[PDB]
Amino acid sequence: SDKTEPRNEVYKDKFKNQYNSWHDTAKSEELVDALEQDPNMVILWAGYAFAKDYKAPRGHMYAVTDVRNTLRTGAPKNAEDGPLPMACWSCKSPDVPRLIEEQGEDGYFKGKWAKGGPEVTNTIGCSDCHEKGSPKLRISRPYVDRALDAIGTPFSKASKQDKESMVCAQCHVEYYFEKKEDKKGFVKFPWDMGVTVDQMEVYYDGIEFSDWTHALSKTPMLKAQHPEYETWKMGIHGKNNVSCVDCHMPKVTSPEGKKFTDHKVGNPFDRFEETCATCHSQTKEFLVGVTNERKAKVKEMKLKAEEQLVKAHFEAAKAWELGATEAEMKPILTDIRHAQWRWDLAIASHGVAAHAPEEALRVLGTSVNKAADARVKLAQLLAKKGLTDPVAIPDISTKAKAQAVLGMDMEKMNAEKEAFKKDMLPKWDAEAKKREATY
Amino acid sequence: SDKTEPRNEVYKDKFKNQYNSWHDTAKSEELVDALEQDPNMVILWAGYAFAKDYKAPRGHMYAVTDVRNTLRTGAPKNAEDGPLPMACWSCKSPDVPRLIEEQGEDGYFKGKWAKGGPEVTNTIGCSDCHEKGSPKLRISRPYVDRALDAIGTPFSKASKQDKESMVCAQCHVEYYFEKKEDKKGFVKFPWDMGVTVDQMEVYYDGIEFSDWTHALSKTPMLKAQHPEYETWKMGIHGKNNVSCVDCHMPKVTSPEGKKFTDHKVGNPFDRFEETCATCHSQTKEFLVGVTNERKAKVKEMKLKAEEQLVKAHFEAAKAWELGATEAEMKPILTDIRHAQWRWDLAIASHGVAAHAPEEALRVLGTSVNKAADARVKLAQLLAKKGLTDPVAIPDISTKAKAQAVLGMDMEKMNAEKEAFKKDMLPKWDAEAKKREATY
Ligand code: HEC
Ligand code: HEC
Ligand code: HEC
Ligand code: HEC
Ligand code: HEC
Ligand code: HEC
Ligand code: HEC
Ligand code: HEC
Ligand code: HEC
Ligand code: HEC
Ligand SMILES: [Ca+2]
Ligand SMILES: [Ca+2]
Repeated sequence: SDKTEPRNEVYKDKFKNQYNSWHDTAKSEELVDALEQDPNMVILWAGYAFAKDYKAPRGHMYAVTDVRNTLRTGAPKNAEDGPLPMACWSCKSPDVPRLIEEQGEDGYFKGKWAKGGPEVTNTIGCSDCHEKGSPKLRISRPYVDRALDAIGTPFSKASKQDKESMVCAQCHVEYYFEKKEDKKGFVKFPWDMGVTVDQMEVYYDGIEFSDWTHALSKTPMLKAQHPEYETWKMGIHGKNNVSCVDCHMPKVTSPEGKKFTDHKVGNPFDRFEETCATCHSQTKEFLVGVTNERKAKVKEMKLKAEEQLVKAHFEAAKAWELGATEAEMKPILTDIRHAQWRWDLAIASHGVAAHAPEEALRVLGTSVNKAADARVKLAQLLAKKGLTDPVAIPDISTKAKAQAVLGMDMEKMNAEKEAFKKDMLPKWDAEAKKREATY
Repeated sequence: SDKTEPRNEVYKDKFKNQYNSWHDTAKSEELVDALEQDPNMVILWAGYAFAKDYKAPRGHMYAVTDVRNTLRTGAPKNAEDGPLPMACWSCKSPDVPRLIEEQGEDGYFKGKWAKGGPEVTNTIGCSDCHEKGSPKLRISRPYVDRALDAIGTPFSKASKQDKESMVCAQCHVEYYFEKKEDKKGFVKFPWDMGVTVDQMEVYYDGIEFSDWTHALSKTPMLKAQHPEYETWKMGIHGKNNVSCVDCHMPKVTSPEGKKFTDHKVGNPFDRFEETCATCHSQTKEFLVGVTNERKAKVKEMKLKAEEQLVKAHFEAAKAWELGATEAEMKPILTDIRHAQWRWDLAIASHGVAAHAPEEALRVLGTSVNKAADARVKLAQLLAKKGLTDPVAIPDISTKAKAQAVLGMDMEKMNAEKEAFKKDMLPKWDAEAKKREATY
């Protein structure tokens, strides 16, 4: 393109060190089946693509295999097969700013996932955060800019230290999918109101948005996704503009002598003597062991906010199954909507504990003061509908008992996924070999 | 007798720095009626001491003025009288070690409150932290050094920072008088498990202790009384050995030029240098935004905890009035005791917004999660009992409107105290100067 290059090896030389640390984002390769880890989420996302494959994020060289080989996109056969629209790339490849340059936005967006599938082939790449070649940094998706001009802080008109955290937040944020036909599958950041879990919840609620309808309690359920920049602005780090780069891209020196920026983006503790060493008088073993303590006072309340949530869908699933009305089930599924939305947001980023854990726990607190306002109103209605006992909760100890409790054909899913893994995928990588070897 | 000195005023001249600062705790008379400002404590401390009178904690020259006055203490007619016992003078004056060091603890706590009326007069001061004349921090109390010996850190160990925060730890702690016949009336701190909210729970339980049986929900209630050390131990500076002295007793520089520790104990922002300045490099008002944002996240979740509890107490007098057996209301009532305990600890130290906020929020979170399990249990139960429309809560909007909901004659509580504040108090102040003549 005029503006965007996606072939990531053109810069292996002429940016020698900065390239090979960007390859060290293949130094973190581990499927973390967080559906087998916390099988109480199979049951809370009861009726979404998440009941099928949630994983902790791994390296940055895997953004393209993973967005393919996750059970959340199935075995498509045609260029509209597959449930999820195109825009499920967006945050995986410089083959996204490339194709927003070449067809406006709309030409990228409208269309199912696999249609543009043989066109995204590079992993997360250089011209994503940077200009073409140039050492400068750009925003290479136009919604991200449109989204800043809603919170207050335009890219070019905001300090270098501001920008340090930005280009991290073209991707790592929370997003819906614009339901109008003129925006048929755009990405868009729900900031507009603000970014407290309270301000977002009030936004979506104006536009009665639903990512799905809870296939257990029939609640208009919201799905929080990677709220990184959005929680980072609440932690006393980001209260003083500790950049996203200041920790996850630590400006190191070469064996030889000159300073670059390490482009491996892993755990800032792999480069402690380099990241959080530089702004502190502490030791590691002290600071790491204190982050592993926050990483568990967030863990415990994450669970005793789910146990009231499972115990509520089923305390609502019964409420349906005695025939309650819409009129009756209104302000219950209002509460369950909110109570689970707060639970998702507070811990939909795997580092709210590191980044802003004070706000983690207040959110998780109001995700229970709501679930309460539900399970009270769900048992008072189970009374005036003739139940006075409490509802049972079947064996959801494994992922495979909780997945199978939903009548899911998790076999026909796996069957076709590693079928299409070894059937279409050879083509997408080959048909793109064709064109993208001609520049 | 030898090691104490009740008049800290006898050293006014060898230390005018250490005494004219010490004396400025009296430049602090903001008395806020924390029941005029939350009628939902009234209901939560229903049938207990602080149903009558809770106040702000003002400066130290008032503790023997405040504890002579807080309607909790009541109106003894002689000194075989009084609602409360000895161990209330424990933390309110220097006359206190002068009593254990004349006869021992047996001889102290075995008594009524107004038994030792005109024996404790001089308000808080020197020999409560010091060796008579010596500018050194001894532990004036013995129940302290026995609890400190039960957490593995007696006073001898104590790197000079540990020490520093231990002499605040004799009075700024969570305490219970003991019930058992042989250690009867003695103060005891519940650290045997111990320091944390969860660790004082296993203790206060396994041993079957109960500050009072609630008058609405007929719960065996628990009081949580101003724990600073324990919350402070969990806060970030706690984990960095940043003694209570740094923030509240900075080293203010003399008018002559000396550099003496400030003995006016109060605010770290009525001294933003010497305090926060020696560590954190931001403006006085940036670091004041935080501790207030952090203060009113707790205020939101604290109130959204009393939110449930106040309901669940009335949700329990009905289920009693609708006639329940003891055997029904059993686990429902232990949850209540577990809710309004974790809540009360989370928010008893008039500034845990500042010390560990993250821990008050997790603790405040567990409260609402534990009140939540109770109300469903109360919901199903009141349902089998002919109640299905939700339990109604009456106007409890002011102190004096909620105080008169629990039936309380504040005139025959104010009248009996406007005589005790007029008669039997300059009658103690009389024999004060008499017993203080023999010095
Ligand atoms: C040693 C363990 C401490 C004791 C005992 C107390 N604190 Fe603190 N302190 C600090 C701040 C920033 C505040 C904010 C005051 C407010 O806005 O309410 C406080 C306040 C208190 C209070 C309440 C104040 C009042 O009643 O007006 C009490 C009872 C109290 N402190 C006791 C700062 C710090 C600090 C700096 C890191 C430390 C180590 C402590 N406080 C520790 C103690
Ligand atoms: C810019 C807003 C970012 C982004 C996009 C991320 N961070 Fe952080 N983070 C820091 C530390 C010490 C951890 C602990 C890691 C662990 O315990 O495993 C994290 C956590 C993350 C993760 C999860 C790691 C993983 O493998 O998933 C991610 C994806 C992440 N962060 C992205 C340190 C900091 C930090 C200091 C508190 C700041 C500021 C940032 N990171 C900023 C960002
Ligand atoms: C930018 C706004 C993104 C869009 C649009 C989509 N994803 Fe993403 N993805 C993004 C981030 C910041 C991360 C890592 C953080 C995390 O908490 O996971 C990911 C990761 C994934 C993964 C791997 C983990 C997993 O869930 O298995 C998958 C499979 C994935 N993303 C799929 C996916 C789909 C189906 C999308 C369309 C809804 C999609 N992503 C959009 C950033 C962004
Ligand atoms: C987004 C996740 C990035 C990817 C992928 C790559 N880089 Fe990058 N790089 C990124 C940022 C936000 C910065 C900070 C620059 C600054 O000083 O503000 C950098 C650093 C650079 C620079 C300039 C400064 C430096 O430290 O070297 C250049 C010229 C650079 N990186 C080049 C580069 C190339 C060629 C990459 C593909 C191999 C690459 N980076 C990966 C963000 C991201
Ligand atoms: C869109 C191209 C992204 C941009 C720009 C940034 N990140 Fe991201 N990241 C993205 C995805 C889709 C994933 C999923 C990983 C997977 O394969 O499932 C990730 C992952 C991370 C991780 C985890 C890395 C690890 O070793 O586990 C981190 C720490 C991370 N991302 C941080 C991060 C930072 C700090 C960024 C600004 C430089 C950044 N990312 C940009 C997508 C995208
Ligand atoms: C300079 C750019 C910093 C780096 C690198 C890290 N932190 Fe930090 N931290 C910084 C500031 C300005 C503050 C505010 C306190 C102050 O002294 O002004 C902090 C505060 C913390 C906290 C407490 C609050 C929280 O968000 O949990 C922690 C736990 C903390 N810092 C830890 C930490 C660690 C382990 C780091 C390396 C990964 C780290 N910080 C980086 C500035 C900077
Ligand atoms: C028991 C003898 C105490 C010891 C030891 C310390 N304090 Fe105290 N403090 C005590 C009482 C009974 C009160 C309230 C008095 C009243 O009239 O209501 C206080 C008050 C404070 C305050 C608030 C003072 C103000 O100006 O508002 C603070 C900030 C405080 N206490 C802190 C503190 C510290 C850090 C101590 C150890 C150095 C300490 N106190 C000792 C009782 C006792
Ligand atoms: C030392 C372990 C104490 C004992 C025993 C008692 N209290 Fe005290 N009190 C103490 C502190 C550290 C504070 C400040 C925190 C707060 O919540 O205010 C207080 C506060 C008071 C006050 C001021 C207003 C009020 O809280 O009602 C009074 C009047 C008071 N305390 C009196 C009092 C009584 C009657 C006690 C026996 C039940 C008692 N205190 C116990 C420290 C300690
Ligand atoms: C506990 C609440 C205290 C009471 C009561 C009094 N002071 Fe104190 N003293 C206190 C602290 C925290 C320290 C710090 C020791 C250090 O190393 O900094 C001290 C020390 C002193 C000193 C030493 C001089 C100095 O370094 O400031 C003196 C002369 C002293 N204390 C005298 C003193 C007097 C006369 C008091 C009654 C008017 C008094 N102290 C009360 C804490 C406490
Ligand atoms: C040196 C003795 C300190 C004084 C005086 C104060 N603080 Fe502190 N602070 C100190 C340390 C060693 C740390 C750990 C992280 C770091 O590397 O600096 C902190 C951290 C904070 C935090 C964040 C965590 C929290 O408990 O909320 C805040 C908000 C903070 N510091 C502010 C603060 C204020 C307002 C102070 C005056 C009362 C203050 N600190 C005193 C060290 C020291
Ligand atoms: Ca969304
Ligand atoms: Ca108690």
